[PDB]
Amino acid sequence: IVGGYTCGANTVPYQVSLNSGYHFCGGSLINSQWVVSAAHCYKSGIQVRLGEDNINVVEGNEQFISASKSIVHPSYNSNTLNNDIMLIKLKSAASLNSRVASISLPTSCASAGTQCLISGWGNTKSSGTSYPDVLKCLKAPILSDSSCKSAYPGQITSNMFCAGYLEGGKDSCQGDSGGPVVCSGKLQGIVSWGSGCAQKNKPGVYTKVCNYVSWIKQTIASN
Ligand SMILES: [Ca+2]
Repeated sequence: IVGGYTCGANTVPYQVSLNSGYHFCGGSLINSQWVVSAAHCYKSGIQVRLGEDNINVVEGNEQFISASKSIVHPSYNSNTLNNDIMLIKLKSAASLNSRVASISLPTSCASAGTQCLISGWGNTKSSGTSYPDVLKCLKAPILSDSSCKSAYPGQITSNMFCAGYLEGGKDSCQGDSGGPVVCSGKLQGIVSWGSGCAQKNKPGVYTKVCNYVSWIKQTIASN
């Protein structure tokens, strides 16, 4: 997250870190057994880390649970990032508590102009590289479809939305991928892509989670 703030330990209790020997992507806990992340975060051999603040210090509220299964969306296209969503099943259910908690899936799609909370352990620099150890947060508004398509002509599908600031300076970034965009208390987006981070006229692009609720629900009813 570039231009964000330190969230505060365990104030984003649905945020997970996906670990394959190192943090590589975020995700969102949607119930005690399942995480939503980005399909482009797929790796074999994923451990889900819940209850994290500093991902490099065991502070005492973590749960580390291996994935048993990952399910990339059936229509994921890694070239365009259309349908950039994945489900990860935990080997064992998380113990839900004040620090480890699920986020609701949406009923309705979020509205342009809504300010959402985006969070992660990704890079904090637009030019260059610095990865934080503690979780960072950003409030960013959803942009209109027309503005999103202007920013990325021929690239935006109906399964994506933009959020952020066209002046630059505030955005998600590498290593935030797969993490949550929460709007009105529901998971509305997944950190997916963008041109660089926090560059002028190049806002973040997010997987539109409200288009996937029926897939998510049928898949978790079946696995
Ligand atoms: Ca930790």
